[PDB]
Amino acid sequence: LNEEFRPEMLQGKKVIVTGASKGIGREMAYHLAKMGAHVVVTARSKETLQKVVSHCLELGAASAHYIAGTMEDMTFAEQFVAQAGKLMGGLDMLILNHITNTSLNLFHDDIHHVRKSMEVNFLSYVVLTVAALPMLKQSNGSIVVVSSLAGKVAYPMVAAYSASKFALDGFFSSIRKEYSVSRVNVSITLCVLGLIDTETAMKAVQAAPKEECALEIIKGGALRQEEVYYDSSLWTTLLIRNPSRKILEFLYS
Amino acid sequence: QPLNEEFRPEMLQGKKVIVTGASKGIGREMAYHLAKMGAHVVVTARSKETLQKVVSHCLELGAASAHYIAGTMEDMTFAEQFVAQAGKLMGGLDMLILNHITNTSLNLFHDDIHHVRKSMEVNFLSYVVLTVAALPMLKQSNGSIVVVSSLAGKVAYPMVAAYSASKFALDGFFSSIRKEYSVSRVNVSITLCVLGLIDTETAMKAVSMQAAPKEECALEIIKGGALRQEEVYYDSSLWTTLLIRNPSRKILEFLYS
Amino acid sequence: QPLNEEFRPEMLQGKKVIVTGASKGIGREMAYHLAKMGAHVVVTARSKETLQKVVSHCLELGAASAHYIAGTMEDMTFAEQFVAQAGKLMGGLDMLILNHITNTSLNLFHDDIHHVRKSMEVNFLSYVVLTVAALPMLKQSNGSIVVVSSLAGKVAYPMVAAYSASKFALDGFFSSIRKEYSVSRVNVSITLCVLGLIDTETAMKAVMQAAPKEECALEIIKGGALRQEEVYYDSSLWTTLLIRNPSRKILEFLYSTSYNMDRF
Amino acid sequence: QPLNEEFRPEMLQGKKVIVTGASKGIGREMAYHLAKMGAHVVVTARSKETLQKVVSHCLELGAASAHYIAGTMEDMTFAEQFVAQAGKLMGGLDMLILNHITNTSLNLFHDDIHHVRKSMEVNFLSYVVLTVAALPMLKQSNGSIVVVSSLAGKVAYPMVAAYSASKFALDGFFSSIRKEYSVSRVNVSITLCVLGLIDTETAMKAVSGIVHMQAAPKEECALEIIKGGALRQEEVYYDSSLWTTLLIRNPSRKILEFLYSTSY
Ligand SMILES: NC(=O)c1ccc[n+]([C@@H]2O[C@H](COP(=O)([O-])OP(=O)(O)OC[C@H]3O[C@@H](n4cnc5c(N)ncnc54)[C@H](OP(=O)(O)O)[C@@H]3O)[C@@H](O)[C@H]2O)c1
Ligand SMILES: NC(=O)c1ccc[n+]([C@@H]2O[C@H](COP(=O)([O-])OP(=O)(O)OC[C@H]3O[C@@H](n4cnc5c(N)ncnc54)[C@H](OP(=O)(O)O)[C@@H]3O)[C@@H](O)[C@H]2O)c1
Ligand SMILES: NC(=O)c1ccc[n+]([C@@H]2O[C@H](COP(=O)([O-])OP(=O)(O)OC[C@H]3O[C@@H](n4cnc5c(N)ncnc54)[C@H](OP(=O)(O)O)[C@@H]3O)[C@@H](O)[C@H]2O)c1
Ligand SMILES: NC(=O)c1ccc[n+]([C@@H]2O[C@H](COP(=O)([O-])OP(=O)(O)OC[C@H]3O[C@@H](n4cnc5c(N)ncnc54)[C@H](OP(=O)(O)O)[C@@H]3O)[C@@H](O)[C@H]2O)c1
Ligand SMILES: CC(C)n1c(-c2ccc(OC(F)(F)F)cc2)nnc1C1(c2ccc(F)cc2)CC1
Ligand SMILES: CC(C)n1c(-c2ccc(OC(F)(F)F)cc2)nnc1C1(c2ccc(F)cc2)CC1
Ligand SMILES: CC(C)n1c(-c2ccc(OC(F)(F)F)cc2)nnc1C1(c2ccc(F)cc2)CC1
Ligand SMILES: CC(C)n1c(-c2ccc(OC(F)(F)F)cc2)nnc1C1(c2ccc(F)cc2)CC1
Repeated sequence: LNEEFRPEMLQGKKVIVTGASKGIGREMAYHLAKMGAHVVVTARSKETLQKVVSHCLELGAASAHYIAGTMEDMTFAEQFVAQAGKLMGGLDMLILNHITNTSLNLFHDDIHHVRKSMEVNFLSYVVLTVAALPMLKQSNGSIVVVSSLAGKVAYPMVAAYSASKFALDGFFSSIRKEYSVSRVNVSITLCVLGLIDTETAMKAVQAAPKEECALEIIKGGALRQEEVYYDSSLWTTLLIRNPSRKILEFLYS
Repeated sequence: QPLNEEFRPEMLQGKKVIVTGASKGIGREMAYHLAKMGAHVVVTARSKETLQKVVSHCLELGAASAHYIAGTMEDMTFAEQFVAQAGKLMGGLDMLILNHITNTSLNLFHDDIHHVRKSMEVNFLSYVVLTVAALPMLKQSNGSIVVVSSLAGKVAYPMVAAYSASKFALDGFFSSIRKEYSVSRVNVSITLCVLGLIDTETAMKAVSMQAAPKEECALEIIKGGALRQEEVYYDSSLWTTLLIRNPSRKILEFLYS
Repeated sequence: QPLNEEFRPEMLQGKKVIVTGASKGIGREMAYHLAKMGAHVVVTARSKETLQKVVSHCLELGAASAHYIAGTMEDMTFAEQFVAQAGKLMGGLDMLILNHITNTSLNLFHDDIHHVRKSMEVNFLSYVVLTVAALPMLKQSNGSIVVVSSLAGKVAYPMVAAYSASKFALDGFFSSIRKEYSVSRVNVSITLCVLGLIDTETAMKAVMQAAPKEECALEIIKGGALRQEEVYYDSSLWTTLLIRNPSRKILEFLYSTSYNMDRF
Repeated sequence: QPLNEEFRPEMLQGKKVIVTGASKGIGREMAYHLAKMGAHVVVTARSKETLQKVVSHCLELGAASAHYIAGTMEDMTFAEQFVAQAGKLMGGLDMLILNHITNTSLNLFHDDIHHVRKSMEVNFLSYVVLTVAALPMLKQSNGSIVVVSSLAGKVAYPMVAAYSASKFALDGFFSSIRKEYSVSRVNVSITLCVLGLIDTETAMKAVSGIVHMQAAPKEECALEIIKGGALRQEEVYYDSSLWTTLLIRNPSRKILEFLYSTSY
């Protein structure tokens, strides 16, 4: 779009946010709440989710519902979309944000962490996406994929994490192109985040604030942007872009 | 850093070397080369018939030793054991050349989670099991790991999303450890190879542009692996190859580090 | 700070404008496009004969006005006096287009230092002199300066050392002041035009896949019209994509903070 | 193509090296280093008094030989005689270090066309004259030309427009002669040095209170330059900030030159 962002773009939209119990996903739920969308939030914490929702109503959500689950269950994820699109009567925006817990750790031989990472952080995203597609095609809707610097560049202590984040990129970019000719009109937004000041991130480890981070993710999705960047450093963000890649893609088109 | 000297076919003398996806296409030609350098190879794949026909031609091209195992890298259990049996069969390891990948066709993605899944299993996880399983031998031998990849593992392209994802995943993975090794003084070479269109039998079947030949490619893979190079590009197009590098990134990494 | 909406031929109507080396090639074309949009126009070059034709034909196409002043930009006194006189004739200036260059052939460089100096004098120095003479009137109309350059003014190419040197100089000097005008809040914009091969009798008589001079010109004009920092034009979308330098914009705007200009 | 293999100080022992603007800053430091390595040296600049101190220290320090010849590079005759004289004093030449610049100061540009002419004369054209005069010797020793430039000679920057024009000017000129040497098969390396703020007296004098970036150490600066020369590299990047030094090279350019290279 040629636009500038304004809060009202979300008013009355039917939004899904995953990994919505804490951290950025919640912040996003709240932002959407403030902007009066319909929101369905998911994560494992039944009792925390209910509270996020109540808060969403007080903020002025078109409506807010929760479905508790774990994205390790591919079945749960197919059915979550089904159910969620029932509570809202459709879907404008799918925000894929959840991750499985990991640690800063040297990879010796922790294979089961790699596999899990790949299922939670990447496969569930494909599944949610697949289930969310006919309705997003309905609303000429949007898919938002939360990633990180570590999905663009190498870092140590997070091989499993990066593998999966790098994977989102490969798969959704390629999918983006696909839609960019089947003239399927769903946007796909890949968010690349630097350190954000989330409880989990801070207790695991300069940090950018989560509140503004969430909104920047929502802005990028509403503006149908291809990629969103966000980091405590401006130095950081300018650089994350990759010109050499754009040319190559267009060259090979 | 890529051990500073121009290539030499001798580097591959008595070097104990596995090649996966070594039954046909590029995988085969990588083996052949290694043989004509007097290295001990162990090739794997499925078709044991065609794999027999591969070990043979190896020896009579001067391979120190050439054995084979036949299995499916869908089988993580299998792969883990293939690396032991192989290390027992050669009494060591200097080069691990992961190169196999499941079968895919050119297609719009739309519904096939099965495929996305199979691909992440055989293209990516398998490679991570072999590696883990090869780590002790490689640690003693101060050797090399080579991961084959593609243009589609660096840039976006339609019709092959399952694929690109698996390949994008390797980079993210192996570059991540590469650096872990660096801050562990761990002495293992990690080499990722970016290959544009290569003329292989199976690859050419379902593309019906510019085809770079299998020969120089496998050669190229090895050079890089021995040469201890971080990555190795190779497309039929010089024009592309130097921007298909990614200076943008080399910075930030080295920057944050 | 480029524009906030796209280009209409009417933006030049009754705009006062100078075109240099407008006695042929891209220059002559810029002039025609301009008359054809009803701008006032002063064109210059050494040859009075040919300039006469440019001027007449220019009236034929709807030029608010059209006149010339013949001279060599080898002469800074001319350069200086030429702008005043053209400024007087029109009652102002909205856009300056620096486009002339000295004659040049393809040769390996050996010892001809005279050619290097003249290249710098005519291609680069004069442009500066003209800018100096024109800025007061340009400040007045918030107009634009357009500097016509070449790929060989961003990348290295044999057979054109002197030529290339001067074009490099142009980018160097004018990019610097552009940023300079930025923070002294001068509202004159500067557009630098990076051109591949264009099919001008001279270019062609000299030298590969020429883009048409006719279009080049309009774009040049459009570029300056739309107050863009750079215009690229070449008969190869491919090249025009390889032309930009992201790194450079990056560190320009990184180091964009290492200074305060208040002693001024 | 830089010499595949790594630098050793002895690469310079016995080598006949001219260094210009070698009475202060980087230039002095270059003389010194070369002195340590046992090189023959001929420095030059305007103030002979200070040039004498340098010549002393180089001799004490171990030069195989060391002179100065004083003079202003405003005078092309001199620049040209110099080389002849320096060649005379060493029986040939292996490396030419082009380094001097005219005194200049952080200022907005206004109407100082002279400053702009002097800069092109001193920081650019003299380099060319000196080079022309050396080529014939350098040819004989398969020697090297070393040109000292700035980041202001790769990216725009305000307050240094005349300076910047002339440094840009060097890039376009020496980068095009560089190619020319490849094709004509001339074997003299040409090394362009792209520096950030170096901690020289003058420099520090000049940017203090107006600019606040990190100055790199002039001693190390000096040696990077010689190795770059000795290794026959095309560019030497040197800044305190290893960020900077990394995104400074332009690969689009290397590409574009390559395209239009082997495909004329
Ligand atoms: N924080 C940063 O510095 C940073 C940097 C770059 C990228 N990111 C991206 O930001 C996103 C979340 O960031 P964050 O830092 O805010 O993380 P976070 O606060 O810890 O929250 C992750 C969310 O996922 C839910 N979750 C965890 N395991 C799950 C599972 N198995 N199934 C379903 N839901 C699960 C968690 O809730 P439950 O435990 O209740 O299930 C939580 O709501 C991630 O995609 C991450 O990659 C963050
Ligand atoms: N060809 C190209 O243009 C191209 C381009 C970019 C990247 N690459 C990379 O080049 C590498 C080799 O590609 P290629 O074109 O040479 O492929 P190929 O000729 O079709 O060979 C695939 C190999 O993998 C083996 N394989 C197939 N399924 C397997 C399984 N389930 N478990 C274990 N091994 C299996 C095959 O042997 P069996 O079927 O008998 O088991 C065969 O040896 C691939 O990693 C690809 O990523 C190729
Ligand atoms: N055409 C290309 O392939 C190409 C490529 C890249 C950049 N460009 C740029 O585009 C611009 C125009 O090029 P062009 O091809 O149109 O050139 P052109 O047709 O030969 O025009 C040169 C103009 O400058 C004038 N001129 C020559 N010497 C002069 C002097 N000493 N003092 C004042 N004016 C003088 C000429 O008229 P008189 O001789 O009668 O005075 C003529 O009008 C130049 O800046 C060039 O660098 C062109
Ligand atoms: N230092 C930095 O922050 C920095 C940054 C980027 C690039 N550079 C480049 O590094 C090189 C050396 O810089 P620097 O900082 O060392 O400067 P500097 O200390 O001021 O060196 C100037 C030298 O040039 C000589 N010189 C001045 N005018 C001359 C003239 N008209 N004719 C002949 N020689 C003349 C000076 O001696 P006399 O006056 O007695 O002749 C002195 O030897 C320059 O090319 C500069 O562009 C420096
Ligand atoms: C390490 C952390 C800051 N990070 C990042 C991240 C990775 C690399 C970064 O810098 C660079 F890319 F340059 F390495 C910056 C942020 N992405 N997700 C994360 C999080 C994380 C990842 C893994 C982990 F074990 C603990 C936390 C989610 C916080
Ligand atoms: C599609 C093909 C050319 N390709 C590629 C590839 C190379 C360059 C490409 O261009 C671009 F750079 F844009 F990605 C795209 C894909 N990488 N592996 C492949 C192969 C392939 C992958 C998937 C498939 F279904 C059929 C073939 C392995 C031959
Ligand atoms: C040499 C010619 C092609 N050229 C160019 C030019 C443009 C792009 C070029 O390619 C590359 F990008 F590689 F520099 C090379 C030269 N710019 N002005 C010119 C002209 C020219 C300059 C010098 C000369 F001797 C003869 C003609 C002005 C016509
Ligand atoms: C301005 C200064 C830092 N500088 C530079 C320079 C280096 C990096 C710069 O940063 C960037 F280019 F990125 F803006 C800018 C200018 N190059 N030569 C210089 C010097 C200089 C040039 C001109 C002047 F007026 C005063 C000092 C020789 C010291």
